[PDB]
Amino acid sequence: TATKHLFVSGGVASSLGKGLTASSLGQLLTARGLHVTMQKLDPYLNVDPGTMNPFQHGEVFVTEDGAETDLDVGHYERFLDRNLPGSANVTTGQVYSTVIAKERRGEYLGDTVQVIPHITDEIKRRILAMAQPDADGNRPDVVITEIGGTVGDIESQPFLEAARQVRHYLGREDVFFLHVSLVPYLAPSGELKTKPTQHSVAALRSIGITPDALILRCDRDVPEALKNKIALMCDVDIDGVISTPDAPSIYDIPKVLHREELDAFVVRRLNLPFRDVDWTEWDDLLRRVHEPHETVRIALVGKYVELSDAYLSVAEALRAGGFKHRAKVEICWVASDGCETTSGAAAALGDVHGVLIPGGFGIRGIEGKIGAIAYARARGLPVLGLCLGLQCIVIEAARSVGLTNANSAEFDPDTPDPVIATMGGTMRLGSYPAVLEPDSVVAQAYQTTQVSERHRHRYEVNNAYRDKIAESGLRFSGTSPDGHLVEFVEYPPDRHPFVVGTQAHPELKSRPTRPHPLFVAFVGAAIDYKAGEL
Amino acid sequence: TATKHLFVSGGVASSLGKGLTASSLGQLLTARGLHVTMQKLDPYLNVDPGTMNPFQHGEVFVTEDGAETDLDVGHYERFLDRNLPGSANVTTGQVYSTVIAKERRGEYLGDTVQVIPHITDEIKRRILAMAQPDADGNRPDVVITEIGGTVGDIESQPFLEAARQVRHYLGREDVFFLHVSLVPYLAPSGELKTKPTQHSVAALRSIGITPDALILRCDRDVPEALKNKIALMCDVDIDGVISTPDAPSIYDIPKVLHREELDAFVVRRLNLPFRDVDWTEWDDLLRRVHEPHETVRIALVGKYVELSDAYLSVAEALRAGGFKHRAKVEICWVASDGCETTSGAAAALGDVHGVLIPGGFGIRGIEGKIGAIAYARARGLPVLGLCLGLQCIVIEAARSVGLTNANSAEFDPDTPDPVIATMGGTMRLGSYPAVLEPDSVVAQAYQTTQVSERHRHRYEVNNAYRDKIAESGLRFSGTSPDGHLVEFVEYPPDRHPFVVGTQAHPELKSRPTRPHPLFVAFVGAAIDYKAGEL
Amino acid sequence: TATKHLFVSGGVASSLGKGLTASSLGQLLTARGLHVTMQKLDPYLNVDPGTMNPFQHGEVFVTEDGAETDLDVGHYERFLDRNLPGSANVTTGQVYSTVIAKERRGEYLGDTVQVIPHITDEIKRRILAMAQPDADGNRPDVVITEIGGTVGDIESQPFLEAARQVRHYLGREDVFFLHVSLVPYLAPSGELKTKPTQHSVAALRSIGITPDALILRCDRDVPEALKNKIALMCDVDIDGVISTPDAPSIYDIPKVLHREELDAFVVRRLNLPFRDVDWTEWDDLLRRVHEPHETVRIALVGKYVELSDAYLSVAEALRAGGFKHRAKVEICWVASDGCETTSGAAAALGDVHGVLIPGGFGIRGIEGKIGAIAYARARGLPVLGLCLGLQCIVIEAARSVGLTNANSAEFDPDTPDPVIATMGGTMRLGSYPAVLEPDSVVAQAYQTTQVSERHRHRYEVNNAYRDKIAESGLRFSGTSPDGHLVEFVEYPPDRHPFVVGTQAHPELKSRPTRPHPLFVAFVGAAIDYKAGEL
Ligand SMILES: Nc1ncnc2c1ncn2[C@@H]1O[C@H](COP(=O)(O)OP(=O)(O)CP(=O)(O)O)[C@@H](O)[C@H]1O
Ligand SMILES: Nc1ncnc2c1ncn2[C@@H]1O[C@H](COP(=O)(O)OP(=O)(O)CP(=O)(O)O)[C@@H](O)[C@H]1O
Ligand SMILES: Nc1ncnc2c1ncn2[C@@H]1O[C@H](COP(=O)(O)OP(=O)(O)CP(=O)(O)O)[C@@H](O)[C@H]1O
Ligand SMILES: O=c1ccn([C@@H]2O[C@H](COP(=O)(O)OP(=O)(O)OP(=O)(O)O)[C@@H](O)[C@H]2O)c(=O)[nH]1
Ligand SMILES: O=c1ccn([C@@H]2O[C@H](COP(=O)(O)OP(=O)(O)OP(=O)(O)O)[C@@H](O)[C@H]2O)c(=O)[nH]1
Ligand SMILES: O=c1ccn([C@@H]2O[C@H](COP(=O)(O)OP(=O)(O)OP(=O)(O)O)[C@@H](O)[C@H]2O)c(=O)[nH]1
Ligand SMILES: *CC(=O)CC[C@H](N)C(=O)O
Ligand SMILES: *CC(=O)CC[C@H](N)C(=O)O
Ligand SMILES: *CC(=O)CC[C@H](N)C(=O)O
Ligand SMILES: [Mg+2]
Ligand SMILES: [Mg+2]
Ligand SMILES: [Mg+2]
Repeated sequence: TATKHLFVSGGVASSLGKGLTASSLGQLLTARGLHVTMQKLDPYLNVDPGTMNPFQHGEVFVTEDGAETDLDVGHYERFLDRNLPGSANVTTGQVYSTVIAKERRGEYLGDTVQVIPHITDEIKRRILAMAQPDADGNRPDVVITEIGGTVGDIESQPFLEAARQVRHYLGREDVFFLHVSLVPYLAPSGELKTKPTQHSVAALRSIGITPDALILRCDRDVPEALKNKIALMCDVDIDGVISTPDAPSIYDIPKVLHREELDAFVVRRLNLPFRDVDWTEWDDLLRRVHEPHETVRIALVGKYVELSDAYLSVAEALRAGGFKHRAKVEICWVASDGCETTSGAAAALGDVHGVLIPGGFGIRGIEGKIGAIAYARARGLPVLGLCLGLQCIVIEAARSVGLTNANSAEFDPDTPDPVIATMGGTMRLGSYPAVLEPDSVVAQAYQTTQVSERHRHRYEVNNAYRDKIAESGLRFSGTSPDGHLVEFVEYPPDRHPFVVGTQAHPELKSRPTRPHPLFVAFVGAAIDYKAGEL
Repeated sequence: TATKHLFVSGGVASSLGKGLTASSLGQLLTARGLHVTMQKLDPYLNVDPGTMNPFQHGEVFVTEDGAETDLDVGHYERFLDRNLPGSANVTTGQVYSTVIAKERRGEYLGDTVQVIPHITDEIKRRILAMAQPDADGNRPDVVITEIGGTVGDIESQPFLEAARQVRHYLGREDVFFLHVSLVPYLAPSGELKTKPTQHSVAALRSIGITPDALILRCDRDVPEALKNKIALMCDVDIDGVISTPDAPSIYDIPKVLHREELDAFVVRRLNLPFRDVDWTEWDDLLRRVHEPHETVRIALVGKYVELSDAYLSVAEALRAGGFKHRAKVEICWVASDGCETTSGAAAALGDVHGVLIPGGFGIRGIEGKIGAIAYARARGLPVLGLCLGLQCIVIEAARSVGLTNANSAEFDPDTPDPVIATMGGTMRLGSYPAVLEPDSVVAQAYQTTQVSERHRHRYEVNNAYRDKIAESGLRFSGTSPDGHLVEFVEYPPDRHPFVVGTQAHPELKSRPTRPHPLFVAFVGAAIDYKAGEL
Repeated sequence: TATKHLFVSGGVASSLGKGLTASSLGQLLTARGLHVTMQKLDPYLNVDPGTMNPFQHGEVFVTEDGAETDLDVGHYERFLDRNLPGSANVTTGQVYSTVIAKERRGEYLGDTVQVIPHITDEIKRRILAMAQPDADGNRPDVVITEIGGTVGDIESQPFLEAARQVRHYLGREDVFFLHVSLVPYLAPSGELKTKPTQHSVAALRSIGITPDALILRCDRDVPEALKNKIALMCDVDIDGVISTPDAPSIYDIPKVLHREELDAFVVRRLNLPFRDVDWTEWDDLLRRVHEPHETVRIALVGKYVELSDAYLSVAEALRAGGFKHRAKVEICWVASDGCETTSGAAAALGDVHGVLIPGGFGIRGIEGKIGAIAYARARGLPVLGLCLGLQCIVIEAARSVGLTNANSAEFDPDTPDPVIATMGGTMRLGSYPAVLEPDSVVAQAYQTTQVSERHRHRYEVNNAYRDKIAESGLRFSGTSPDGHLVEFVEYPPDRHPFVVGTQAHPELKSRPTRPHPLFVAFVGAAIDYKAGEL
């Protein structure tokens, strides 16, 4: 049948969890054998999130095709176990620059270029593009489009109008509206309130959209009497009124939605091929999530100590590495600035079982990350470095063999030894192939000598320093196919059981149901270190 | 005191006449000795109206500084008798491209770039820029900002939010909101309806704006009982409820607003220096408008026969030329396509007293305009050619002396004689100086040999053909100061009493209270032709 | 099938003609063989319109069962040719007093009595009651419910909410929403505007109602391009976008709606039994409306004659009387106060062909109505008196025979001769039987001696004065079955060709397709007077 469009909107307030609810619905539909693709509409004017501070706004996700996207695409890829195109993230910035650029070229042939229909046609074009056959030739069954911003706000109006037009042009049989609302609890009276959902749905209806179902985000179960009140006042089928209480883990959200039979309601309402959910893969994940056999502590040596969306894909990849070993990864958020000195690094990393040095696109404090690697090497702690992490492993190795002032030309342009430098240079974005040295730590982890990983960097290992850096025992165990670019570094296992660096972001290809081989090997080495210390 | 901001919004429906009401208020405040400047906020995405078809969307106005703007700037200049900057026209296209370009350069330093505050800050910046001292050093007393689009529509939301923020930041003492509404008449019941104004004001209030006054656009006088109902339901001072019935001429609108004492209400509400209106100049204009001593028929040989906004400044300049002679100019709208043949041109121009060949930026049908000039020359009819008009006078002169296939390379790239060609070339926009031949028709009209006029063209008279074209008797009576570019052409008065062409758009510098010298001389020649035919 | 509910709402402004559009649709569906009943929901607090000044708010219609209702019930009866129950008019006043009375008796059993659901349940009950089998045992096919007030106003909110709940409970298959909007014309630009319809439909959608069709009230045909714009922006089937221009006569509206195929769209959308319209009866009416063979002038001697709805059923009955004779009745609206003196009555009634003295519930000036009858008797003008009219005929007869101070005790309680008096008394409402004198003017008009007419009065002919009044020649040609109450009066044809009075309101039983026998005889006598004057 025709590709179906399922729009996810939000009401009352932001940060209710629309993205994770949409992803969980995507997981449930995928588990029913449906081909699901997902898309995020971001009402911000940044053409891409590359200009945003990730320490304030969250990580930048990078797709296989090299697009810098909102972190939500990461949630979609993790719940669908699918590579999404750069088209899966639409911003107001992209839409307006595209339309204005076409206007300047005279492509609208003398027309007054307007929000309606020219801006809404562009958004609609980007929504409908998701229903085109992919590279393998497959057309999706369902396109889940998450509409960023809140209903009733100015910024979301062109997106919501485009979604209303998609419904008008494709008909009610091919389009479904899911609206996420808040049911707050008032502690003095002890009651849940439906009034915000009532008003939010009236604002949604006022812009021409009739919700087919409602996600009632709450800190508790929404009683049947409240669901009945909402069904009546909002004119939503009672089977489409979904009590969605805060879940203990993000992996529990599909079970919350399935208990309320939201996915079965969606399949019936869109007249999609029906098949029962195959719970094999997700039940296996939930056993690894809720029933670990051991705990392991990993230091994430980033900008700060607060649990951060700036390292979301890294944190998820670490946990997934744990799941593979039926282990619980406890992340010790360590501020890199505190690891600069040997006593500072000892106080911060003395009780961990592994040290992860993550990526740091646009950051400035590097001496703390180098300090953490120097401590971990001496302590015998496993190390996994990602992009900036590999660069810090390379800088620390060069300094350990006499190049005292070795650095990246990015962080010290006046360094006499730029062991990390541009090839200014070439920004490497998206998937790049690498060839691994057979029997190396990285080749043993991947169980192959030919791999591909996603990149986001313009600084590379300076090849003029390979022989000098190798004096530390560090091996260039992975390179580009022509051998010019260093892609992976590692110490021999007889010197350090696990010290590995990668120029790429393997965390982006990690899934909770498909852990990344490097994170599996890293967590495995951390479990080994813990057992050796007992 | 502080520069005041007066915002003009529209409700119920578009095309009510907001621009002319704002201009008329601008005239009334100017006549009270206040320094008034005006600005139009256009919600369209066209960075400038240059890509719009003027035959569908109206003429492009060109300012002294060379900006291509909405025709509304023309209304402002005509009612204020002032040159306005390119900043007097803000479009959504300009705002979004400026903000997106700053975002791409990293000027927002890691911020999420949003409609609020980044888009609204840019609009607010453009509104507040109008309050800066001009080139002569003068700061305006009042900035009248017309908000395009209708209240309740999506496209106007960022502009209205910016205006609300201007009020918030400057205070109620420095900001005034004027809302234009429709009071429709229902013929079966014979009654006027206030309900649309009631609902429009509630929509305006819902976005945070309280109107200080209301323009009640109607086909009849709004009775006191209806004004009282509106004052009460909309909470507007009865002195700010303005009955604005459709006026016989646009020049009558200041008298309609003054009778209702809107300008006195505005001056008192904004605590502006009070002075009575000096009616000397406007009463003089109204006597020329309503009490002409003679009538004269002028053919406007444009694309079509319907009264058009595509030639608004030309039509206004023709009427102003008439006012100077205490004459009524009757415009005979003649489709150029019908003047290609000698019999067609005779049928179309046989009963007129003058022929105006207007500008035609982006048009295709030129043979009809050349045909009209050939007929007018043989008939002894006065001719005034503007931009394309001069080019058509030059082409017709070249063909009359044997260059049968003479043309502009714009309309016939394969012409063996490109008498009009690029210097591709250089687009000339805005004010350019010209030096006139003393005792020429053009120098006698201007009463000076040094002039400046506004341009909008890239094709010029090909200097290689000057000697050949002059064989017709045509004189290059005006040039650029270095003598390289032809700016004016004319025939000797002994051959044709008035056949003049200009590369510029003198109509743009015309005002109803200050007619342009070329239009005064042209209409004067048309009055002479009429009298000679009696 | 199930009884269908068709709701008629209004937007933009009041007095657009919702009632006549609904009635015309009722006529079209009746002509397709459907059993249609109609109901008006009035948002005013008057329990019945009896306390309203009819000279400000329009006539009070009286049903067979004696309910005093809004004049709209009259339009319904005239277009359906059916007697409607008192239940066909619901007011806010009725609903709130019913619910408050139930609350005071404890019928809500400890509940908080609320607008939702208690007021809306009462309105819904009154809407659904219209679908119950009538006295003959027949259940209607369609109930057309007109919702008074304008969408977006406070007063209509409970009615609109009840209609939304009827849709929710019965489903989309049994409920249809028709929304009436205004398409205004802007004379300076010459354009029709769709913006008010766009905004009105968004307000209707915001309160939970999706219109199935739109009535576009306009002073001209709405072009296809504007209908296409509305279909797209309002998301209404193009087949349901109805151009409804101002019609020359109210009886032309069914043809306007049929041309746009609204009735066929309604029948298909509600899955009603389909049958073609039988145009026999209505085409016959339209020939009498548009092709009269003669014109006749009738004075309507009302207390206050603005040309208002205060005498709507009288004016319609006069026209229907004309139709029967293939004549056009021109109503000369005459203020009764000007007919008090014989010279005043001569100036006012000198050029008419008949004099109608209508009912005057709540009036104070009766001397002018008596003066008009005295003039008409002397002039030989036909007279038809309704309720107060009969009473004035009786008072004038008594005074013409020497009872100089004869009057009604209603207008002069101190009269020594109350020829009109109570039995205080008994208010007679609705249908009452009368027995007519065989071979009397009234029996010859009705062509029967047994009739029934609707009443609205408490004053009667004082039987103690029958012998004295009869001295004038006046006959008591119609009485109650027991002979106690005077129902009809007339002069013998050998004294006056046509001077008739009735205590009732025969105009209420008049239909354009079924003229009332008294109005047929009256207009016939007026045609005779005109012919005798030539
Ligand atoms: N059902 C649920 N229970 C608990 N936490 C939840 C949740 N749904 C979402 N979250 C939390 O919300 C966080 C942010 O993701 P979310 O889905 O809320 O984005 P969003 O759509 O509301 C905002 P934006 O569009 O700016 O990205 C997740 O990291 C997760 O921890
Ligand atoms: N009071 C009035 N009486 C008669 N005509 C009037 C009028 N006010 C305006 N008009 C007419 O309206 C025409 C268009 O100018 P107007 O002021 O209506 O623009 P606007 O602000 O409504 C639309 P936009 O923003 O797209 O330019 C004028 O050419 C004039 O003839
Ligand atoms: N198509 C049409 N052509 C001409 N006149 C029309 C018309 N439709 C309605 N009218 C006129 O409009 C007036 C108001 O009609 P109507 O009673 O139906 O309006 P309404 O329903 O808005 C008032 P209420 O609020 O009292 O119910 C009447 O004088 C009627 O004759
Ligand atoms: O009327 C409005 C208000 C706000 N916005 C948009 O809201 C966006 C901010 O998105 P948020 O959801 O964070 O709103 P908030 O900060 O105002 O309130 P909190 O829930 O965070 O406490 C901004 O990007 C702005 O464009 C509108 O579009 N319209
Ligand atoms: O909800 C809406 C509808 C329309 N619009 C905006 O209205 C603009 C069109 O401006 P108009 O005033 O011409 O509206 P219209 O054509 O829809 O109706 P008419 O009055 O002309 O009959 C378009 O440029 C669009 O962006 C909104 O911003 N929001
Ligand atoms: O927002 C509002 C305004 C008014 N009303 C209600 O409107 C009713 C008056 O109804 P009208 O339609 O007569 O309004 P109006 O007189 O103000 O304007 P026009 O006729 O000129 O169009 C009153 O009974 C009042 O309660 C609302 O319910 N809500
Ligand atoms: C990828 C990473 O962690 C840092 C990127 C840095 N700016 C670069 O190496 O180019
Ligand atoms: C100015 C005018 O009328 C036409 C401009 C034309 N395109 C040109 O000469 O460049
Ligand atoms: C019936 C009428 O209109 C006036 C008569 C008066 N109210 C009465 O007889 O009670
Ligand atoms: Mg999200
Ligand atoms: Mg304007
Ligand atoms: Mg009605």
